[PDB]
Amino acid sequence: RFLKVKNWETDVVLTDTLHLKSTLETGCTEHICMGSIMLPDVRTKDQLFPLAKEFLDQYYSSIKRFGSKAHMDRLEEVNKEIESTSTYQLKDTELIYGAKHAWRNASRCVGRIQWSKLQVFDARDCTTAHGMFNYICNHVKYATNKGNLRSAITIFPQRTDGKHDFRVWNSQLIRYAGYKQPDGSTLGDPANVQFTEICIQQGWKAPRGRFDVLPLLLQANGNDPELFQIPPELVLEVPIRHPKFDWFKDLGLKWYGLPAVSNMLLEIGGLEFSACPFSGWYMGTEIGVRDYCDNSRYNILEEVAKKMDLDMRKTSSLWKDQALVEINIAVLYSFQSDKVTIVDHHSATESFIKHMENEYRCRGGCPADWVWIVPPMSGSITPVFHQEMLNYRLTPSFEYQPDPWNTHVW
Amino acid sequence: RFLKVKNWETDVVLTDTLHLKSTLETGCTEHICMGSIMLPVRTKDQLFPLAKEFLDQYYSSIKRFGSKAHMDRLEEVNKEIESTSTYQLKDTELIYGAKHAWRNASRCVGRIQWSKLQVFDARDCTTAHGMFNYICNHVKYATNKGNLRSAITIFPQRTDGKHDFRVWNSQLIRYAGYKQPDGSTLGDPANVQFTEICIQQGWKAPRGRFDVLPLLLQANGNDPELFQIPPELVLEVPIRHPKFDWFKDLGLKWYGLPAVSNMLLEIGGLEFSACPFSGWYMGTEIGVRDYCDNSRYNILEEVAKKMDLDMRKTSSLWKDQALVEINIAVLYSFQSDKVTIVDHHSATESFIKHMENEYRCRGGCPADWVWIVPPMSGSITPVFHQEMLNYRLTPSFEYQPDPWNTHVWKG
Ligand code: HEM
Ligand code: HEM
Ligand SMILES: Cc1cc(N)nc2cc(-c3ccc(OCC4CCC4)c(CN)c3)ccc12
Ligand SMILES: Cc1cc(N)nc2cc(-c3ccc(OCC4CCC4)c(CN)c3)ccc12
Ligand SMILES: C[C@H](O)[C@H](O)[C@H]1CNc2nc(N)[nH]c(=O)c2N1
Ligand SMILES: C[C@H](O)[C@H](O)[C@H]1CNc2nc(N)[nH]c(=O)c2N1
Ligand SMILES: [Zn+2]
Repeated sequence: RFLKVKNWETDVVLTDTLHLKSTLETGCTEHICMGSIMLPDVRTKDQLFPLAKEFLDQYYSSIKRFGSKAHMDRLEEVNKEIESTSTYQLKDTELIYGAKHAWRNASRCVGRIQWSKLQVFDARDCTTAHGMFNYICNHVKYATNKGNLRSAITIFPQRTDGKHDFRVWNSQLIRYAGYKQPDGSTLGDPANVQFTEICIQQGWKAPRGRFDVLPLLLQANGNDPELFQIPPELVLEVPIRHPKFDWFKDLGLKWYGLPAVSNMLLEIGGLEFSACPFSGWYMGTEIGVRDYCDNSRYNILEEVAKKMDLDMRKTSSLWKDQALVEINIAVLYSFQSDKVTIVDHHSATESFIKHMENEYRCRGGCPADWVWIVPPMSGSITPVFHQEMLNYRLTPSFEYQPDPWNTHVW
Repeated sequence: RFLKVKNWETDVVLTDTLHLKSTLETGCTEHICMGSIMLPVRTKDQLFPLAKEFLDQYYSSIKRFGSKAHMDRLEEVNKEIESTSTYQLKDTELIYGAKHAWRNASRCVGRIQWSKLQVFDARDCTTAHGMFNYICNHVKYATNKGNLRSAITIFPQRTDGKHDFRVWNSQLIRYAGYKQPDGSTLGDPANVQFTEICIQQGWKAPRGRFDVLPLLLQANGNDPELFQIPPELVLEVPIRHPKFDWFKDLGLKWYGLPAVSNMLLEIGGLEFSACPFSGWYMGTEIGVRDYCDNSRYNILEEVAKKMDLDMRKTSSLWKDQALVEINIAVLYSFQSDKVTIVDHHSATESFIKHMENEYRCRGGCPADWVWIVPPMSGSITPVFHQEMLNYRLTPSFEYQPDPWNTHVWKG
């Protein structure tokens, strides 16, 4: 039960002992593997104290003060505060550590070599949706940094009794609207049709274009959410052109520079932060492969292949594959030309292998979800394809949570 | 207890009850998923329940469960076990078992074909020369002048584990690999260790880049013996590109018949350690893995050079561009020579239809996403978006150690 992982391209073998510290469950059993399943009332006083203890133990071990006066003192202080208030508050030092380690533990994230360079914005003093809007504009501007992107998270007040949740209703701070057409097709991003309508069916007036930046729908302290438009000068966008095909410009494609996931839940020492938007920078395939070429998304392969004059009669001409490469060359070329941070899938997966070897050496392992880490194109020519990975759940963590409109006591 | 899988591109939801008939373990637990791990002497004691379970499944499939034929067969197998410690399958049971091992192979994307399998019964074989003869006939039948036909040849089952039949080749047709004193490799690097064994056993190696390996065959636990497959039985395809005339000058070719020969077939608790099986190629097996793996022929650089791509920064995606061209060439060459092949778009779409059909008629279809998704252009194939459940059903194909690590040499 001191497990080994092999890289089959290089024969490097790493021994994982970190998994023995895993706490939550994977969804698999000895009889069935659920590795490809996408998604496999508050804490009571009894549940919360062990969770705090485990977190504080690892925090004080990380600062080389395990079993110290200050350590035992903090355990006592939090234990007293839980007994008293039925919750507790993290010191700023513990909050920053917990957020950095939530990212470090995110087994589906290929970008984790950067995990220790996260800018943490403490927004626990926030009380209103206007205040949330202010914190998010500041996040967006800080992270965008005129195209030299910097990783950041903004942490809003923690769940109390679940009636007073802070939530960002958008799935990302910056996404494009989706409108179902009269005839039956979809204009804009189909993934956002429901949210685009909860915006319209709540106040928003839509340009009804192909790339309309959605408004923010912000919920403070459990109240009804409020619409806010992000200042357009804070939303950095990149028009997509190709370094060889002059007609690529005519396709009319753009994308935004800042990937900022806003719908997840951050868990630190048993406390729950239901509103914790975080951002980094894009790996090129997220836009070029998934956003543009998924059939349930912008689905542009047909149109691009036609402009390339490829033989689309048979699938064995690999015209889809050929167009796919060109689309992704253009995405990287456009971001690079406009000096907006982006990473290609070869560079990012190579970095993740180096990160894995760092984590195995200095931590005893690194939880990793191969199904998500392997890029959605050219899988086996990236080094992570040949890398065995162990997947398990460590805390602090980012977790999924239900969409708030299915839950909101309106 | 029922289980749901969702296709996130179509929202089709399927319900799995077949996983309840799974017995063998996956390697995973509630606390760790080993879904990407490559790899995660039997007594009369455990054998009759394994036999009974198989025979119950067999007689159910033929709508004779509980019949007198069913009960007599159980009785007969039971008494054959206690008196001889093993038993023999009827021909009907062998064919059923082999087809169902393929049906149950969760890493196989080609399973829509599972019921069209030609089963060759080689259980009367006794010598390596006899094995060579059976294998040649399999190769000729399966190749069918380029119109490939799925087939499996089944040699005698394990008895005491000291008399195993084994094919020491990992596939019936493979190219040799030679390590040079300067550290480079000539031929297929995956086959260096096996090539060295063949040479040690007396094979005269041509020492070229595409030398078909000899067969190394072990009957009845004896030392293995070398045989050369008749060259006229080995169908090969020279690789050229439909637009790039310089591509032929890379000197590439491949063989048409993929025939895996190192796995173990388990049926009713019986173990067939020599059971070579063959189908036809999915293009990416050759064009992505065999040609472009860094540890294989590794032709990306020279192809990208001749294409004159920007090779100075990986963000030109020169590797991705060359990879598509190589895979176009593989498909074009096989089709032009009229040798059966399937592209990864067709094969993944067939597998989705197969999988849905299996959920309807069978209650499930065990599938290993990590292996089913093709190694290029993953998310533009429909299997990428398909949730899958992986579990172990018998009859099954299993891995077994390479024979040279376990064989006791007679000398
Ligand atoms: C800075 C560069 C980063 C890159 C290139 C990157 C890359 C990625 C990619 C490609 C995915 C798969 C996403 C998808 O397919 O939708 C992912 C998932 C994820 N990323 Fe990262 N990311 C970065 C930064 C961050 C940061 C700063 C955080 C949080 C502080 C984070 C947390 C996550 C999480 C939680 C997931 C899903 C993991 C899970 O459910 O286990 N990432 N990332
Ligand atoms: C007829 C066309 C077939 C195609 C296109 C096909 C395709 C494939 C592919 C692409 C793989 C992944 C292997 C790799 O990447 O190296 C695979 C695995 C496999 N195939 Fe098929 N195959 C076919 C027929 C067969 C037949 C006839 C059998 C046996 C009777 C078979 C049994 C298997 C098994 C046992 C595996 C490994 C599965 C596991 O460990 O669960 N296949 N196949
Ligand atoms: C900071 C960051 C940077 C980046 N470049 N990319 C990122 C991608 C995600 C991400 C997006 C969508 C996801 O999928 C959600 C659906 C699957 C179930 C609901 C997940 C999965 N956790 C993660 C999160 C953060 C990212
Ligand atoms: C009939 C057939 C046709 C085809 N087109 N392709 C086929 C591929 C395999 C196959 C190839 C390589 C494998 O990998 C070996 C590694 C696992 C341990 C070492 C496995 C393993 N399950 C199966 C087996 C049969 C195939
Ligand atoms: C069904 C399957 O789990 C689903 O398509 C997953 C596969 N791998 C993925 N990998 C990444 N990085 N992102 C995804 O959205 C998905 N989707
Ligand atoms: C580490 C990883 O499990 C290993 O590289 C697997 C990944 N998926 C694969 N899928 C197929 N079809 N064939 C393979 O050899 C592999 N190798
Ligand atoms: Zn698993």
